[PDB]
Amino acid sequence: TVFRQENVDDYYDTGEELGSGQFAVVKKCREKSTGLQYAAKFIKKRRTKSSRRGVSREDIEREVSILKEIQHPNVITLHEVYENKTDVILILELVAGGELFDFSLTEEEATEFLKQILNGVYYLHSLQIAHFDLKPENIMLLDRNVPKPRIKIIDFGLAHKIDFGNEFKNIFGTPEFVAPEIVNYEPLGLEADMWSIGVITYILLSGASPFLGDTKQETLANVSAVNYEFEDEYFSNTSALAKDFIRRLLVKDPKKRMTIQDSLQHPWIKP
Ligand SMILES: Oc1cc(O)cc(/C=C/c2ccc(O)cc2O)c1
Repeated sequence: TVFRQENVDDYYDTGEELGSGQFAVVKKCREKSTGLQYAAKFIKKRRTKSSRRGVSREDIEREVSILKEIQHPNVITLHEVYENKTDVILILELVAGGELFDFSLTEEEATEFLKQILNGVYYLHSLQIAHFDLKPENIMLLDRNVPKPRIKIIDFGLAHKIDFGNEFKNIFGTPEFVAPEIVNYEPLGLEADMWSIGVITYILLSGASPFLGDTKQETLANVSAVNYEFEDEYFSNTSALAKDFIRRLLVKDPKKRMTIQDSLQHPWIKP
């Protein structure tokens, strides 16, 4: 699939940089024709078949195809796609409130964010989309100054359609947040996202990462072994029902882990 090959600078003006990654940079931008503001994600293309730098066109097209499907208040939306010899440029919804990461919470404040995350993931999983990269860095806010901000899931760079219940691909996500099946290179499905939500919930309530070791290999080994516990110093005033929610997500066997529908019916969440 080919994208718009006119010069993006003829239609948008860029401004403040919003984020920077290994093969992508995100810049605030403004469309000349409407004055409306967006985020332009510039993704570096691979320049040869066998190269390791840049993103393969297969991976870019999968991300764009997934982004084109989604329209939900808790997920970022795609406006337009451009390309040139060097980059594919996604013109994405502007989410300006910064990361949930940059932003310890009470259980009401945690659940207010968490319910929005669960609503967004329920939408994705309903469409058989696994995100595969859920972490606080990929949960942004629309306005960080209100008492209960509205969140958007970003970064569909690892997302995959799961039309056979599982996919057999390697997912190089962030060690602190990936499920054991990712660590062990096993078939992957929607369940991996539910583990990541469990990690996110643990951090939201305590300010501490449940599996984090001193090195990446330590973290991965801890994930695979389900080596975590609720430290009383951090959880002494957290309800047992909040701990129950986390415990039913941080489960090694994906078949025994709570699904997104289970998580919405769990007594800590269900109104
Ligand atoms: O408005 C903003 C601000 C910001 O810091 C990041 C983004 C989007 C990042 C992003 C979204 C979708 C995707 O497939 C990949 C991405 O990197 C949007």
